Amino acid sequence: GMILSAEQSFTLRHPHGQAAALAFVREPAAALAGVRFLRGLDSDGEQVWGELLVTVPLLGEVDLPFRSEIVRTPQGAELRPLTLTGERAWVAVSGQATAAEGGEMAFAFQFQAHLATGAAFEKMVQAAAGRTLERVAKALPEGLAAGLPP
Amino acid sequence: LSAEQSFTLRHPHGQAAALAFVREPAAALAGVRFLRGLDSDGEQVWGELLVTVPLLGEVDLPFRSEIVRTPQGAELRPLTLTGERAWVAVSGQATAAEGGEMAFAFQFQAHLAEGWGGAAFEKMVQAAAGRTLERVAKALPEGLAAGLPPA
Ligand SMILES: [Ca+2]
Ligand SMILES: [Ca+2]
Ligand SMILES: [Ca+2]
Repeated sequence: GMILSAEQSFTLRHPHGQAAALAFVREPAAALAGVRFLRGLDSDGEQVWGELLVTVPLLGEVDLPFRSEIVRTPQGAELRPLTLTGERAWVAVSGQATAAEGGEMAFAFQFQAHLATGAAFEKMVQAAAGRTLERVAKALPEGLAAGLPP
Repeated sequence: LSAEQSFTLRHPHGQAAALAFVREPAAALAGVRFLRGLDSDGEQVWGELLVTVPLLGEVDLPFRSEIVRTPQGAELRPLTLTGERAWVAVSGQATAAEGGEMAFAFQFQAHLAEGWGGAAFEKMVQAAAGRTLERVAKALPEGLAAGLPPA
């Protein structure tokens, strides 16, 4: 299950404190936008959406959309993925974030690729999809850190 | 990676109407299928064709064409899109003659962007794209006819 899913967890301190940390984690479209491998980030305050790019031979860059519900929690926020239609591949982006007193933030993100429904062809697509999920996951800390004041 | 279609249809309202019909994409292409997201600003027409492959499902290939008004009708002349992803060049020529007799010709070209994995991928993508081009080309007469009003 590690090919079509990725996981990333890390911490960052918000230098302006808990209130600033809470606000930061509660506006995901803006925070996620710093991750370059996420494209077309947008939000209406209730949900956030965008796309990941999977590069394959001949077709080139293939966009897989995602859309998640923004849930405000007592300690921060969560992203809960919405199920998209099955006619093309898509991604489920899940996340949990907390802000402690002093402004230290804890992040956990999970990505699941949902492919549409020979063996050689499937392995190539799955490999390309997996590389994309991992590239986004590994880039999350840098991306969120870019949205913090120095 | 190419598909062609040519055919004739009579516009029930005569020549002037046939000229007007072929010169306005919103009229001529109103009932055309397999061109998703079709839109136009009067200068260009654009949309996408869907190539279905396993696991990725429906992959959209965009096209954009310039509308050119001619003495007997109009043409679509394709614009070059980037190589970052597969795309389609949609060309077409239409003429309206005495009595409302219309002639159409359309041409489509799909522009695509090692090992067992790579050989399997190429085979499946070329075949799928070929099917997409033929499906849209073969349905064009039906689609154009669907845009025509009764006498
Ligand atoms: Ca993984
Ligand atoms: Ca990991
Ligand atoms: Ca697309």
